[PDB]
Amino acid sequence: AMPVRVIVDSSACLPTHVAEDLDITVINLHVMNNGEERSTSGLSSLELAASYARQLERGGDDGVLALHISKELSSTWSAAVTAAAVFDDDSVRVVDTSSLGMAVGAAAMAAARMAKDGASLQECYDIAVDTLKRSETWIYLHRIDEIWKSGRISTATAMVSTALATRPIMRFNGGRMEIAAKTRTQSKAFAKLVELAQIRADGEPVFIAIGQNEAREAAKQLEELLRNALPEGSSFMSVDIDPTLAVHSGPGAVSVSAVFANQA
Ligand SMILES: CCCCCCCCCCCCCCCC(=O)O
Repeated sequence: AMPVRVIVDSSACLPTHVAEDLDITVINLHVMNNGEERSTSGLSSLELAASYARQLERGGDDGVLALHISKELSSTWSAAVTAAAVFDDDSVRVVDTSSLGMAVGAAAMAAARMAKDGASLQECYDIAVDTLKRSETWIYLHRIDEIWKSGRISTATAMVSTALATRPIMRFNGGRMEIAAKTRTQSKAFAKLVELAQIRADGEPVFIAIGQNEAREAAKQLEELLRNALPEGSSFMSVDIDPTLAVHSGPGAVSVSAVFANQA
């Protein structure tokens, strides 16, 4: 048997050389630059059928695990489930992530490593699900213009962009996007983020991926802050926020994807 093959989309934010080293297939989400405005698009079921069949062929049909952006942020999952039903029962297993970014990238790396040791599809599936259940995703927005126009803030969350404050920490819970702090300076926002991750760590080492979009310096300052505050033996990785997501986060955005010892 050939190892199970792992596929994510670009929203997972895996660095290119990591995806390459671990043989994780990356499919890019769409950015349309037409006229002045940028917009984005999920993956169609047709592109996923092609992408999955190609990984099945390559892995001698011993299984594909697919990990895509949350079904509440994108039509991708819905396309993935349609493409997966085109193959024999359980050739393609679609993880229902309720997440995006390196919480998903992390689940994919754990699944790829297990696949490498000959783990079955079900077993790679379980590792991926367990990594996600123990993750959190926070985002610092340096401005709220692009998040507001994205359609991913429910009106229950904020009826008017004013309700977001000016530099909030956002968090994903149950797939959906929430305000974790109505902060107004980067300093206060970072301090609060560090606070939340620290509580959530609960004295145990954490794995952390810090994402940035045009915020290289800021992401460095935040990492430094998190190093001092998080339990000893925590590890830190840097990633670039997928340009598809950067369309909706705006410039200056910094994300923290964390995997913890325990459940929430
Ligand atoms: C931890 C990752 C960084 C956070 C990125 C900012 C918030 C992104 C909001 C969702 C946009 C999803 C666009 C996906 C493509 C699409 O379906 O059109």
